[PDB]
Amino acid sequence: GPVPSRARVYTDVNTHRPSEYWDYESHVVEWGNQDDYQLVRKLGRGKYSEVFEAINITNNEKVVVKILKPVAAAKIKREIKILENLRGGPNIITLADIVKDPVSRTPALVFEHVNNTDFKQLYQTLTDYDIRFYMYEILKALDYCHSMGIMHRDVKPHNVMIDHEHRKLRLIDWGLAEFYHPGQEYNVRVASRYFKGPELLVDYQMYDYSLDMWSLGCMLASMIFRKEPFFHGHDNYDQLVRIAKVLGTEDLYDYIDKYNIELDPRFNDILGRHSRKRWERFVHSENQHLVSPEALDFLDKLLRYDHQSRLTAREAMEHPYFYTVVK
Ligand SMILES: COc1[nH]c2ccc(F)cc2c1C(=O)OCC1CCN(CCNS(=O)(=O)c2ccccc2)CC1
Repeated sequence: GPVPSRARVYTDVNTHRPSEYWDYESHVVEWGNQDDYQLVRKLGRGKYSEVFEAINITNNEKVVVKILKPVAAAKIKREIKILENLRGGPNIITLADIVKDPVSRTPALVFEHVNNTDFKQLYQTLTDYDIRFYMYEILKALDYCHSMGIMHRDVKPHNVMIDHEHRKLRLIDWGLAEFYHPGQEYNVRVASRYFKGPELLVDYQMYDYSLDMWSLGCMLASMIFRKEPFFHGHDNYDQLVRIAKVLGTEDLYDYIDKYNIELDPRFNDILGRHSRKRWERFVHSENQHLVSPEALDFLDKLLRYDHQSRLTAREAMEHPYFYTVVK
């Protein structure tokens, strides 16, 4: 069967924590008062929740209310525990309250407001400097949550809120986040299609924090090459083919061999044989100002099939690509 894997960093953070830290099912929710909030407008509705711009009538501050759909109400204690554990961390959204919705009784999470847009609205219009700057800010959030024993598992541009005017960023939507426990097999149906790492696509369950680093690499490729999304798969199988057309098939097969991964027989008739491509192939006159040897070297060290071979968030922060960012 599959060869086991463990994170190369922050491996045992949860083993040394009291059970209260990671045993979310044991957590007692000290519920707040639904009447303290006034809903202004619907910011959007996904398949798992509804988000609203709101006002806390007890202190007159603008908040954001996220009401969980009956389906996604099951692991509310997990999201609460993770949000409470990470509260005050750099670039992490701050959970202000947890209330029950009045008409549906489903839990509603209350967050501090973020004044400007979604990162997907901005990330295709940024300068080279701003790409570097905002990548570094995301890395601060990822290193913090990984250091706290938590994998985000849904890193994507829609989950990064950017206040471009104040040059501030928040990583949001911790609904898929999970505690890392070495040796645990996790559900591979996490992250959005275009940001899923190859470990999810080949059904390798013993993944770790490095999944978020693949997703961040997809975001970086999209930004520096002005190609959204960078890996445009039609479904989860074609997603792996899109990746293999760039990274090649030799390294994919070396990866499945290393971990004794059983490849779905449907991949034999669609993967084919592909050459490991040079990142300069995606460089054109309209994006050349966003590309540098440092950007390509950094991207190359994120987008690796082998999850153990990717840069960690702290190693990524050390990369020369960020030397030009004021710290
Ligand atoms: C006193 O004023 C309020 N205070 C709140 C505090 C939290 C909150 F969730 C809603 C309110 C709230 C209010 O006006 O709520 C009105 C609606 C807001 C939406 N809910 C839930 C809708 N049903 S649902 O199944 O929970 C759902 C459907 C679709 C997406 C996500 C969840 C029904 C009542």
